[PDB]
Amino acid sequence: MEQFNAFKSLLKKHYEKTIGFHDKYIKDINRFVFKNNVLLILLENEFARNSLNDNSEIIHLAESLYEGIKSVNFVNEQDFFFNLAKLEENSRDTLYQNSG
Repeated sequence: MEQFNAFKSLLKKHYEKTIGFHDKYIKDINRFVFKNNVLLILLENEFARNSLNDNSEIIHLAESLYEGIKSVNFVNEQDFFFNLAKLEENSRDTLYQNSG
């Protein structure tokens, strides 16, 4: 819900000047997930990924929306896929209700 808007908008303040970069790759993706103290985000561009991982620390800000992020990383559509593929046969086996 507001989460993405919270963590993401947080970046804005950070990259409130690195426009060109945005208009470059980060543009407007749509593949990112959280569910292991870690966060993964789509990023095939070799360069964009080079620099980003060379010195980014997306935790330096994302450590406000959550208790305390552990880290952040970006990869390619294929690699990223391997991250969610890890899950075996089981998955959302949890069964709750908005009225416990």
